[PDB]
Amino acid sequence: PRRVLDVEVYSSRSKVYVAVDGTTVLEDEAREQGRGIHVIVLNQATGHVMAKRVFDTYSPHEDEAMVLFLNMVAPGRVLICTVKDEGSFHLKDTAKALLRSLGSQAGPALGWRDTWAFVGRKGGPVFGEKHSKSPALSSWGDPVLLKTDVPLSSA
Ligand SMILES: CC(=O)N[C@H]1[C@@H](Oc2ccc([N+](=O)[O-])cc2)O[C@H](CO)[C@@H](O)[C@@H]1O
Repeated sequence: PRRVLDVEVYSSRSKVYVAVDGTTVLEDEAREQGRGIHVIVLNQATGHVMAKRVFDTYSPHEDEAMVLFLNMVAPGRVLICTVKDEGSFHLKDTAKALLRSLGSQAGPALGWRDTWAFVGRKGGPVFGEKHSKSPALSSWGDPVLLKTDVPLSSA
């Protein structure tokens, strides 16, 4: 609304979405597309979407692309991450260390078919995070819907 953004972030086996101030900026419910970690970067004064990516970190090399991308994001941006299906198999140590450095608690621990939603300032702090661990190899984490108020910059 004013000096705040209302952000909603959904992570699940079959669907991700992100809404900012009641507007859907990401929605992917397609079968067999969009696996991995979805990353949205917002301008920290307006909430406008600066970048939207998906890294299929179930597959090799995509976490390296994610690291290169995230390292170019400015510290003040709002960073949103959400998993569709599976984002951990090839989320390797450099990517996990990068998520840890953002203050993410669940990202560095992401496991097989876990669901994960994250909203934070690139240079810290984290504003909201949710995580559900998959209970079995044949299962997924529970869908998570994170609703977070994000402060906006001004002056
Ligand atoms: C057909 C299917 O259901 N494929 C799915 C399966 O792929 C695999 C393939 C092999 C193994 N295995 O035997 O270790 C596990 C998951 O899981 C992936 C991660 O959730 C999905 O992206 C694929 O869409």
